[PDB]
Amino acid sequence: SKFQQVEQDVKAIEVSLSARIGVSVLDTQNGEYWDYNGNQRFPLTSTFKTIACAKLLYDAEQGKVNPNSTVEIKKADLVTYSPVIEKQVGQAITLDDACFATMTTSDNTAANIILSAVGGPKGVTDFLRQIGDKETRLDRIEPDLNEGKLGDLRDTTTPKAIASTLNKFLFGSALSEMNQKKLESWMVNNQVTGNLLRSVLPAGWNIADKSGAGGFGARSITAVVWSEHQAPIIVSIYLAQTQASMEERNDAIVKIGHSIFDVYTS
Repeated sequence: SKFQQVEQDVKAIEVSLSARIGVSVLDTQNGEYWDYNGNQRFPLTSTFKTIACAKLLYDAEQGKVNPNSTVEIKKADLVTYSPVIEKQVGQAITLDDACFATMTTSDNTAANIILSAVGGPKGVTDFLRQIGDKETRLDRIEPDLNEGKLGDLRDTTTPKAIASTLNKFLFGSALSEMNQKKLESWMVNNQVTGNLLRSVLPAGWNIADKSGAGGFGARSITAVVWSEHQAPIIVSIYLAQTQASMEERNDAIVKIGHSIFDVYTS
């Protein structure tokens, strides 16, 4: 009953937005976990970016690639919504800076640059299987991976799978302490999620997050929140196949986030 209010809020949104919605909350401080449709499939959309950049750091540690190596930006590589890369045509960008761009602004060309350096969708999926994520899969690059059609298994995850994977990336030991901090900082420095969980974050708390939006109303956020008195809590919220406006989907995330935070501030 601890998450009773959260469950009620999710059920109300499910009805009002006639949507498929799933949530997973993992509390690393006491091993507690809760979910609603946590095993259901939803489109990753931009939430996959965190995994691709985690792989860049992991591959760098193994010596498979140099994160400081540069990649030439050609006008033909540009895809929809690439604020950082669109200003660097004809120039070279380091893989590390491409990850900074895609993690903090969600720049899509930057994400494709990272994917090309870490083995594409296939390399990313293989990496996920190695860390123990049996569900999440990446199959296409930007912009096609955002299609979000019902029943399509391509580019999907479950709320529980991605929350677990983020827990492992940031707090397990697959990545070095230095790289965990680097990945976490990229998420903390996200500039495009001010209207989601950040807008209801409790005073004194911290947050590292990455959100996404896509076809058929897909909307999501994967976040890690903590404070001086609360160890990391991983929150995964996904909506799919809804006609709801972006404002209504943001409203759903803010209401659910608020209730989740109340579980831990009350």
